[PDB]
Parts: sequence; structure tokens; C-alpha cells
Amino acid sequence: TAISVLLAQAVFLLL
Repeated sequence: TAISVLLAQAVFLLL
């Protein structure tokens, strides 16, 4: 993972 998704979330916003 539920923490792995975060990296993908902050990745999209960046992007």
C-alpha cells in the first residue's frame, strides 16, 4: 504494498 502505490501517486503528480 500500500506504500508502493504512494510512490506511483506522487509520481503521476510529478509527471
